[PDB]
Amino acid sequence: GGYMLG
Repeated sequence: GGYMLG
């Protein structure tokens, strides 16, 4: 899986 920082 993964993730994003904005």
